[PDB]
Amino acid sequence: RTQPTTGTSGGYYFSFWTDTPNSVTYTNGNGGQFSMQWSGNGNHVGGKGWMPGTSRTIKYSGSYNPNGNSYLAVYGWTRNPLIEYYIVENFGTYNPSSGGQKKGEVNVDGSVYDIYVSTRVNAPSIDGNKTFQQYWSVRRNKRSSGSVNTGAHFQAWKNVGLNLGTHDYQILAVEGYYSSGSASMTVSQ
Ligand SMILES: CO[C@@H]1OC[C@@H](O)[C@H](O)[C@H]1O
Repeated sequence: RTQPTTGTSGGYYFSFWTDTPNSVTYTNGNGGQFSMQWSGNGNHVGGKGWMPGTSRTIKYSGSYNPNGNSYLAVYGWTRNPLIEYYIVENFGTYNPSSGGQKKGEVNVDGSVYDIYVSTRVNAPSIDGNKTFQQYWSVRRNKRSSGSVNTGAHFQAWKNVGLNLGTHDYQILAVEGYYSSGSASMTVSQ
């Protein structure tokens, strides 16, 4: 019953979703810039990227400041099979991959990522209420700027048996869940 405000801005595809519009302010800037700012109640996920996504190298920079449940990550979806994937570059409080079965590890882009897999039952997705899997690559050394070899993560996932379907959208997402925080992030290739 909540569908995301999608579109184009600065030569990039953008997606911004929230169940509490008054708790969060999402703003598109020139180029690949976007700024999100939130506090209090609500679930907010916003960002800029590509549609569809692929095995590309995603450069990004800017400031990211969390206070509670929040993450800065390369975030996207695939179909057949339906899969939500994360390349968590940064996060606050709470490790978003908590409760995720660890499938392995991978060393890429100046750090080591832990690989997890979890399952969401009867949860909101790009195809509405469905049961789907989530792939996780969590960066041990958090950062707010750098580059992400998504293809490398996809390969490392494919090794441990976490295969993907045909890609939907692929954005640099800032997320906040019943917390406060703010980020000004510019994306690039
Ligand atoms: C948090 O998951 C959200 O759930 C609904 C989908 O429409 C959005 O794309 C996705 O971000």
